Amino acid sequence: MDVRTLAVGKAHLEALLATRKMTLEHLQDVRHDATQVYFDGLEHLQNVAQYLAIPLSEFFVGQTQSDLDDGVKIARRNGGFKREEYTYEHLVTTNQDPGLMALRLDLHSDLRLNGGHGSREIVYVTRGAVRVRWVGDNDELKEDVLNEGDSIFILPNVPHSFTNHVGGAKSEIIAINYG
Amino acid sequence: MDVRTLAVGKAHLEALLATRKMTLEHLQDVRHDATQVYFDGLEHLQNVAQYLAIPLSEFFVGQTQSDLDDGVKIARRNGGFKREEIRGGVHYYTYEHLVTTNQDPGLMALRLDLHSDDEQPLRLNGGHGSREIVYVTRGAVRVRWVGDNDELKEDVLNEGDSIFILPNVPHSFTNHVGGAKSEIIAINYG
Amino acid sequence: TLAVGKAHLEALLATRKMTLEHLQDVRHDATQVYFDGLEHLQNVAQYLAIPLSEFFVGQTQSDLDDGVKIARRNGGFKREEIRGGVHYYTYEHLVTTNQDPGLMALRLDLHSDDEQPLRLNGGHGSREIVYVTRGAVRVRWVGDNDELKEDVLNEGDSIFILPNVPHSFTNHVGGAKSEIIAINYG
Amino acid sequence: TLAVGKAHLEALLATRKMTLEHLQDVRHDATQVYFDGLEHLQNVAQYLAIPLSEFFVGQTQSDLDDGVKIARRNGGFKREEIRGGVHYYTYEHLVTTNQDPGLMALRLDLHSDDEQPLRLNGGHGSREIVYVTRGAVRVRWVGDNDELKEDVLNEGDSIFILPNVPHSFTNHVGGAKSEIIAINYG
Ligand SMILES: C[C@H](O)CP(=O)(O)O
Ligand SMILES: C[C@H](O)CP(=O)(O)O
Ligand SMILES: [Fe+3]
Ligand SMILES: [Fe+3]
Ligand SMILES: [Fe+3]
Ligand SMILES: [Fe+3]
Repeated sequence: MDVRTLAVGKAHLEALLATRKMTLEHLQDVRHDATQVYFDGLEHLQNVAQYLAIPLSEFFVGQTQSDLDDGVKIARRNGGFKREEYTYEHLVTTNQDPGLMALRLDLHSDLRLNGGHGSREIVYVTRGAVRVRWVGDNDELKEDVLNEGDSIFILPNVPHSFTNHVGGAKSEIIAINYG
Repeated sequence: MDVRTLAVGKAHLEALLATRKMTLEHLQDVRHDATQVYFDGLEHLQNVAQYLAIPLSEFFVGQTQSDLDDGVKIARRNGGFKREEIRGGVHYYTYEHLVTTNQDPGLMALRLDLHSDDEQPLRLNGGHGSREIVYVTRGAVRVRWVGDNDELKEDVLNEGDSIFILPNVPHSFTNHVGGAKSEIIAINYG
Repeated sequence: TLAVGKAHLEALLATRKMTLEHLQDVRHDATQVYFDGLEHLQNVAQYLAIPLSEFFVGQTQSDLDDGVKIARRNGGFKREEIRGGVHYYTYEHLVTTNQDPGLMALRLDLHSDDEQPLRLNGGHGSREIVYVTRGAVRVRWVGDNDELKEDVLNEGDSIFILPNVPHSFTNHVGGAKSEIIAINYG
Repeated sequence: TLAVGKAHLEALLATRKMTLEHLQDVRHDATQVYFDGLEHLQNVAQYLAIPLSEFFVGQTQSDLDDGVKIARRNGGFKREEIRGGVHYYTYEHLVTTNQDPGLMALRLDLHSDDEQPLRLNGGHGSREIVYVTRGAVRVRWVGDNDELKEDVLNEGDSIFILPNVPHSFTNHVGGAKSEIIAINYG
């Protein structure tokens, strides 16, 4: 089977139209049914976005089906994505907050700073002793040590690095990027 | 041409991927260019959205190109959308769009002629999410709205007067005089 | 003596997983919690690690009457504006409300024109939309690469202005004095 | 005497197209504008039609040092939680900062289990993610159509919780006491 068409939730499209004081009838020739409005591919949708002066993104907001189960989502140790770089392991991830990236890390250690990022970040040390380095004010390098149970908050776009303090003793941290 | 095909900005996709600590290579089955990544149709994209655990919408957030020219956009009288509004078989308003822009879709600026008055039945709306400010450019305007404890309230606005309306407060503007047709400007936003 | 809405303070406390009892040195009543002035409140803001501002968000009493507020022509603030000794505008407030301090709605008479020197502003954080109610308006603004641009707006025409774009409205004709509405917001 | 940052006040004034001069009876210096206590400030808030909160937004001083803040085990607030008359949790604050009051990071010991009665909370505005650092955790929550649901989380498992979803974490094994990390935010 094959579909030539793009589907958009009708209720949603109508609601967008009403923000511009319009109704379906003010669109072109579009077929609709009881739940869906159909387009001849992306380019057709873009034109309609231009006409309504609304970013394309808006036409899908809400239209992906929640990955939750009864208001909640659960992940398991090793159940998701996992990779060597650090050893990164995804914790629970959800389409109900794409801005949220929760990680577990093993540190393999010893300088390789990142470039900072748009997310705020909080890190908690679950095991061992962690060397943290970051670029402070006036681009001066700073450092400190975090022990099991200690935590740190990091402002957006502050460059940073976590390594083992001891060397050989391999530590574990949790990192939550969000907002 | 290929109407099925879906394009997604590469830089954006890459950035999304790096939020999940991935790269394009982890999507084995996609063509890309220098600027674009392409998908075989919607179903392909949905699968990828699942895999990355991100709503389909995310792939386009930010990607729309500004309709401004040098930080500004200009509209002309009658240059845009325009329409009559009839509520219960009562001709109520003529809506005219003022400037509209994709840089603030939440902004709806209107010019209105009023056609109804006290001889017609009342046709409130159901309020709306937007805040609203209205200015009277011409004539004398009857404004009615549902206040506290669902009690109906009313007042009259004259040329140069103005009113702010909290979200979801139901309201109606009509001519005070009846026959004398008034004009207002309405700005919905936020 | 400082009063803070109890429901609000409690709600803030619960964000830090606390309750009133964890502030040992405060009297409360059914609706209000009381402090020994600002300095006492600042210490508590420190303790909760919350900006002082938060303790008042929502607490100013609405200036609306039944979900609405009304202003009258000439009823509010009004003022002349003179830039470099050039009479440029007459600003008149339209309705203003503490339920959206970010909203500044104005009516303006234009006094300047092309015979006067140009007096741009520095742009501003607010988005702005302008509608011409009367006459013909010369609009100038700094575009991309800091290049000056210009156009003319007639009765009924409108314009949207991105934040921090510097701009100026003047009469196109000179002597013929125009009127516009300007809405700054968000 | 109340102090308000001059630059901030000026900026607020310019949103209403005003300047300091338009304030009846205020002293200023180079950095500060001064009021005769809160009531004076409230009147000015009325005059400008701006909530009182606005006069402090931004004005709390950052608790960060070089873009970062660090907390230590037991270094901050800590407390027992008793619901009905069942010892349920030991809350410990992790790093907290006035640069994101919406962020509440916690470490918890669990004391209750299936022999105790169930003590759900009422959900909350924050999103929440929880990670199990130690033991085995019984998690119960109110799902769709108000139906109670349950599952078990083991060391290293995690869970996301939508706003205002009511929930409870207890020990799966009575007596074996588990530990979790909870991050409320946004
Ligand atoms: C002037 C009114 O607010 C227009 P409506 O919101 O009823 O579409
Ligand atoms: C309508 C104009 O934008 C007024 P200004 O911003 O120059 O105060
Ligand atoms: Fe990181
Ligand atoms: Fe309206
Ligand atoms: Fe302006
Ligand atoms: Fe909770």
